[PDB]
Parts: sequence; C-alpha cells; structure tokens
Amino acid sequence: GSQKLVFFAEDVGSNKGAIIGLMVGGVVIATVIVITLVMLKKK
Amino acid sequence: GSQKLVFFAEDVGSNKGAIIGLMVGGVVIATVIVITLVMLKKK
Repeated sequence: GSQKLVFFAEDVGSNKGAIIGLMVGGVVIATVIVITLVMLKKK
Repeated sequence: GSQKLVFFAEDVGSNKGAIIGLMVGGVVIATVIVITLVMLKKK
C-alpha cells in the first residue's frame, strides 16, 4: 500500500522512475507549454 | 508487512488518487495546453 511499495524499489528500483517521471514530467511539460503560450499571445 | 499494507487502502482509499491523479492529470492537462497552442498558432 505504501511502505511495501517502497521495498520494491530496493529490490528492483526500476519502477519508481516510471511513476515519478510520469507525474513530474507531466507537471513540468504541462507548465512549459502554458508559459510558452502565454508569452506567445502576450506580445 | 505486505497484506496489511494493502488494508490501509481499504480504510482510507484516498492516497492512490493522488499518484494516479498526478500522472493522469499531468498527461491530460499537458496535452490540452499543447493542442490549444497549436490551434492558436495555426490560424
């Protein structure tokens, strides 16, 4: 559920990258496109 | 240790939504802004 999910990282450590990278990349990329659009429409 | 860790989800069940909602919302919102920008610059 929580702690156990972490244990998997100790044995594998090749899964957390997918989940984290998904939430992180999405939020980052998302904002990137937003700021770019605002600046484009700004001027 | 294992099973118990899962039980926590049955009691709360308000955590998985954060992770999933983060990856899902990020990917969705991200694309949304992208398509909107392409259309705005298109015309």
